[PDB]
Amino acid sequence: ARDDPHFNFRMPMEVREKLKFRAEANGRSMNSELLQIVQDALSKPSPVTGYRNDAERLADEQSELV
Amino acid sequence: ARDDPHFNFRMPMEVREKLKFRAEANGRSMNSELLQIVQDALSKPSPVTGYRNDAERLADEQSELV
Repeated sequence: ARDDPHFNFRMPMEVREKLKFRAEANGRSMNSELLQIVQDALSKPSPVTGYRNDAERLADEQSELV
Repeated sequence: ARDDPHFNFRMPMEVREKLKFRAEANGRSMNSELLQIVQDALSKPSPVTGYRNDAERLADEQSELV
């Protein structure tokens, strides 16, 4: 669609229990929690801000593991 | 049998350009990359080495319930 695209995620049993618990366990609803952890995971700050860190690791261990 | 379940994820243009430019931009193919960061995202650390954290960053998990 090229402005808000759909794709199938679509995940092995423990990732979609871990990502959907992280949602239903904690308080986001995975198109919510997947987005707020994913916009978290590779775009980082909601403004507190005592936040500089290895989320520079899901960086260099997804992408120097790869 | 369901040991890999669907949803349609579904992302505003910035998250699917930043999840997919990561991916490369597109060689390791976001069902592939989204999984291999997401498996990185809710299931690292490695004790530094590299690395500890999303600390701080899944404290931005607290933020998005905060």
